[PDB]
Amino acid sequence: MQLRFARLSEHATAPTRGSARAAGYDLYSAYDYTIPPMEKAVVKTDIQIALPSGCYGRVAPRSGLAAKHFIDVGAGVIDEDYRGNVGVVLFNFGKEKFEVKKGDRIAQLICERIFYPEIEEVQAL
Amino acid sequence: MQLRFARLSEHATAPTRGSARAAGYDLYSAYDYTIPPMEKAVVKTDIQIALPSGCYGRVAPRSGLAAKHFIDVGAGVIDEDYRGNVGVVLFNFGKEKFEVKKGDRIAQLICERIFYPEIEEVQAL
Amino acid sequence: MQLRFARLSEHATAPTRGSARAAGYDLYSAYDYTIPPMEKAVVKTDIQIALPSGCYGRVAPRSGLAAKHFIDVGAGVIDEDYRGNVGVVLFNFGKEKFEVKKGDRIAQLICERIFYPEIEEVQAL
Ligand SMILES: CC(C)(CCCOCn1ccc(=O)[nH]c1=O)NS(=O)(=O)c1ccccc1
Ligand SMILES: CC(C)(CCCOCn1ccc(=O)[nH]c1=O)NS(=O)(=O)c1ccccc1
Ligand SMILES: CC(C)(CCCOCn1ccc(=O)[nH]c1=O)NS(=O)(=O)c1ccccc1
Ligand SMILES: [Mg+2]
Ligand SMILES: [Mg+2]
Ligand SMILES: [Mg+2]
Ligand SMILES: [Mg+2]
Ligand SMILES: [Mg+2]
Ligand SMILES: [Mg+2]
Repeated sequence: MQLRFARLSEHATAPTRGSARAAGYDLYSAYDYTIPPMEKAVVKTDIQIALPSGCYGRVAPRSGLAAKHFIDVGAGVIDEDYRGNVGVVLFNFGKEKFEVKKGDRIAQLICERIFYPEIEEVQAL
Repeated sequence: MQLRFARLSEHATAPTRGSARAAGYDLYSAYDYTIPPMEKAVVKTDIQIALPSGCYGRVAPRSGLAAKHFIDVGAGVIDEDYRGNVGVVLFNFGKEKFEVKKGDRIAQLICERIFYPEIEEVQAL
Repeated sequence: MQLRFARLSEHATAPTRGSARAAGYDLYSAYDYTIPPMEKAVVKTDIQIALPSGCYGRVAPRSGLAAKHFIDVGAGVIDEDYRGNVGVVLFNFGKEKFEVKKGDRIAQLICERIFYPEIEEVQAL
């Protein structure tokens, strides 16, 4: 039932959630990145996570980066069994480069509840 | 279990959902906006919402605006305890300006079920 | 319940999920498409789906197409009662054209659990 994580390097920061009813934990960059205009980057967090059973982890955008700096998050579907280093794919749609520094919050991680259905083909629904 | 909302000005339109089984309620703009090509705008609904317990409110794209006009929704994670004016971050990736008129539907609001886990750091998963 | 689907033409490919704990089933293009830089396309799968009760179907990005080729998915909210041809709205934000060949996996379908709340207006929350 808890979200567990481990730091893969000392550059990682433990994810935080200030409000008890916020949808997501903050994810912090482990490194500095410069993302030119209309360009993408995979920002490494250097953490691995073990999500609660019954959800996947969605890497979702922070609201202020989106509205103020035209930053979006691509990809974003972390499967329940993924134990690698969590990467945030950021898209910079703004006309200026966007700087990430180590320790900056750059996305949030949401435990999205889903079904894992078996699939069946039929002739017509 | 219901979704409650209040109008913050008389320009607001109550969200609607025509089908009992549609994923989202329609969100309507409270104002006119002109969003140039490759630009973004924060479109105010002038409503506040109180989402049902156990979900967050995802502001998600309308399907036709995306396929027909290349409009996408940025940000989009409204925490369950957010009581301010609901804003829709629209991105216009088309080659022509996109007009929003007051009263237009410009996104949909989905009650996405999530866990709110506690977090635990371990040395290694 | 299960996810049922039917092929609407012989060009469709049954969706697949390699891992038991992957969040989504891969969706396959039924046709070739060439998506120029900064353009979008509606890629038809020629399948119809019947999603389990209690979810909508989100068309979500494949992680590799996003990080390696700057491909994103627009629209993406398939209501639980939709019985038409599933279309994937791909956005190519890359500097080079992106080729979809028939039979290529171009998105994933996630059964995102949601509430279907009734709506109530109040004077102020
Ligand atoms: C094996 C792949 C496809 C996925 C590896 C990461 O899988 C987990 N995962 C999935 C989505 C995501 O956004 N972040 C993340 O950490 N490699 S990659 O294309 O280079 C890529 C790296 C980081 C983030 C997204 C994609
Ligand atoms: C305090 C902030 C970060 C968020 C205030 C709104 O938070 C609730 N919220 C969150 C996501 C969203 O898409 N819409 C919304 O109404 N301010 S802002 O950057 O200007 C911004 C306003 C509207 C939408 C997105 C961002
Ligand atoms: C009636 C419409 C609005 C929606 C018809 C498809 O509704 C189901 N649906 C919804 C979201 C989605 O991404 N794919 C999909 O198949 N027509 S359309 O704008 O041309 C469009 C077609 C395919 C995908 C997105 C949009
Ligand atoms: Mg170092
Ligand atoms: Mg700023
Ligand atoms: Mg997006
Ligand atoms: Mg139109
Ligand atoms: Mg969800
Ligand atoms: Mg490739």
